[PDB]
Amino acid sequence: VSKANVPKIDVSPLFGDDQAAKMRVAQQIDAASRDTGFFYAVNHGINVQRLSQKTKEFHMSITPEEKWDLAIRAYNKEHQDQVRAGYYLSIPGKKAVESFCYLNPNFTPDHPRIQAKTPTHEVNVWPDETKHPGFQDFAEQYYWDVFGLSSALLKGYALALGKEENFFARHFKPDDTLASVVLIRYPYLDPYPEAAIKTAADGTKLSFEWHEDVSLITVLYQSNVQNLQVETAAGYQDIEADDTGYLINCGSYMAHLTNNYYKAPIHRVKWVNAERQSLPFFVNLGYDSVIDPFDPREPNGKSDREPLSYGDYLQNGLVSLINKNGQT
Ligand SMILES: CC(C)[C@@H](NC(=O)[C@H](CS)NC(=O)CCC[C@H](N)C(=O)O)C(=O)O
Repeated sequence: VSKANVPKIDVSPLFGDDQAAKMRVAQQIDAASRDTGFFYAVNHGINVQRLSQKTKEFHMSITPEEKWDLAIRAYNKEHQDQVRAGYYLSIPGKKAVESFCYLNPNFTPDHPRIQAKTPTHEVNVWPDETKHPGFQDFAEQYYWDVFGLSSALLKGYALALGKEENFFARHFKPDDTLASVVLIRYPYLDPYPEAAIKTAADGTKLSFEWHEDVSLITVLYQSNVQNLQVETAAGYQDIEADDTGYLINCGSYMAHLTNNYYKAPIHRVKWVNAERQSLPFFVNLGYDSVIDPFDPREPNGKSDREPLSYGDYLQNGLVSLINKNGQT
């Protein structure tokens, strides 16, 4: 099995005012986006050591009682309004992975989208402060940190495509973004449940099958355990781990709006029996956000693709991924 070319891109110029330097960053984003579709963002400014430490303390201290109280409706029939946000339970002997998902901290009972009961919008559920002191404050602060990184990356993608730097970012707003953080625990287990291992067509043991991401872009932290593979025409290639950087790739909404000029890379998660963390931030826009598709390969940029509302995209995409690859 070969190794994918995943460049490390210093994204620090995207936080600054040196326009030529931002253009050199954009060129590197463009080149990675048209090759394997992945790159590591380095010099990103986020304290990933603290992220990893506070996530670990959470995963290792939460109890079965608390997991039921936080569970999404797939695991608790009482929580009919928790489709996205809350706890995704493991099943001993059957399902190894478990995770906690939270959304925009600004979705409160008073928020107009929550009052209108708009699909894909939910109010976050949190554990008890006295049992997990500081966890919610940390988690909400992390949301806005990674929001800020993601904003800057979106300026890079816009410049890469020949657009003004706010082309995407203007639709990525603290008041209405559907972006989510997921804090995923992949446990070490001995014996490891066979039901939690999937076998690929090519014989590879997997934790999660091939997919395109449901996102504009995906901004991922992982601990230093190799697990991801990306599909190329010549087969799947291993993505090397780097627990100092954020791994970035496009989701299928970027592919839609660029007429597949920036493909959403197909990737999958290999089975590794190792205790690790996978902490994606899915960059979603607002429910009513629509970006007119264009084709950068054409002088005039004309595209025949229909504009697609981000809310409709996301609603269908999340369900399709569950149907295709299973409830996580
Ligand atoms: C590879 C990582 C991104 C991670 N995979 C994942 O998180 C997988 C594939 S991209 N993603 C999902 O299941 C979508 C979760 C969406 C979330 N519930 C929400 O409501 O917004 C993993 O480690 O399995």
